[PDB]
Amino acid sequence: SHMLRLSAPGQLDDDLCLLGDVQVPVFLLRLGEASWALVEGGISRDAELVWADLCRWVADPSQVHYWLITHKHYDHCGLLPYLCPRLPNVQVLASERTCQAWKSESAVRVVERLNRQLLRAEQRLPEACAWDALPVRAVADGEWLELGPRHRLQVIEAHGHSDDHVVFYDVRRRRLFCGDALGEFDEAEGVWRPLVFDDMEAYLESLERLQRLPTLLQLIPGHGGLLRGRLAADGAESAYTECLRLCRRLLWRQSMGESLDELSEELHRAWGGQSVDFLPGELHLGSMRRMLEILSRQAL
Ligand SMILES: [Fe+3]
Ligand SMILES: [Fe+3]
Repeated sequence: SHMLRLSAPGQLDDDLCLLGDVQVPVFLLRLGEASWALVEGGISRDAELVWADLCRWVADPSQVHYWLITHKHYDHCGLLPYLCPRLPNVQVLASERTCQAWKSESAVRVVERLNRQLLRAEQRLPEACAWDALPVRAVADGEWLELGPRHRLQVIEAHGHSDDHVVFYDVRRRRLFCGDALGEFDEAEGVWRPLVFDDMEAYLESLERLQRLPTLLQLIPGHGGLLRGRLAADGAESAYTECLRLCRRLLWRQSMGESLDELSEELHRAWGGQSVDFLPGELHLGSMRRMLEILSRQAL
């Protein structure tokens, strides 16, 4: 494995564990002797796995006080209706737009449909809270979340991947939970693959701002584990570069008269393997096409 990427379940740092699968992780923060937080909301089918793992570390689940959520995509909030009823004291901390999504019928539909496609035959989901009944507190750009005596995290708006996306920055630890704002980390090659699914200008602007943070030591995206060393320090910059690279490739191909499909198909070939276990059906190819449409409009 690579020393700069921690990619195994369990303890990551003195205060930090990875619950569930490294591909769609839930992070556990130990806030004090009787207090914990979760970060990232996973996929619904992982409810019993994540619960099992949580209970190995947390003897009394009424001590889980906060659950921080980066964005509204199905793979970042799918666990909430299934595990919140088991976490009686939890407060879900999410952006205003992310909270709005959970009050939208159309929105909830897509999330439930995409999550149901990842169930296996033999599983029953736990009994769920209604999405509009989740124990939420909306949080604002720039807000400091005083989670515990040695855990103070700043909310930072990071739109572009989605129109609601935020990141959470722990400056004590130079630790950034960046969701999908940097893209998908390529485990084979050590580079970012852009995930521009809403707005390219916003995505790049977000990265520009994140580059201005004090140097990072730990960078924790939505998928793939914890990145450290140079990967953390250079991540926002590298992510920006890889986005420009993709834009340039797209223009090269379109200038030869190719349809957006030729590159979508190539990108689905080159990149779709890593996420096959949590992107159902045709979603990766369609996501590629979406992203290329966005880039094409905002830069052809
Ligand atoms: Fe996403
Ligand atoms: Fe994601």
